[PDB]
Amino acid sequence: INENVNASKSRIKDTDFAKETTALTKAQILSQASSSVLAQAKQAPNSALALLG
Amino acid sequence: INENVNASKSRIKDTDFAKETTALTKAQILSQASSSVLAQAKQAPNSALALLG
Repeated sequence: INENVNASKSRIKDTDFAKETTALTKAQILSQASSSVLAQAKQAPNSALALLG
Repeated sequence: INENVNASKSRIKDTDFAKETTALTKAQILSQASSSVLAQAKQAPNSALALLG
């Protein structure tokens, strides 16, 4: 019973490194990508002023 | 009667060394097999960590 309890006390509490790491990598790429979009968004006001000296 | 009751007081109490030895041997391979499986199941967590840097 105790062994099956320990098996039961996993995938409910104990994480799996397979899907956890991939979700982490997707999250890291998401943060890196979105932060790069910030850089391309800072220049929009610059063009919004360049037309008038 | 004493000779006969001594025969009756054997295979009731006295063990035959033939089948007892084989049962002892079978247990020895059983323990050795499980201990080797122990060392083999030790790295099951290790493989999970191997997929992350």
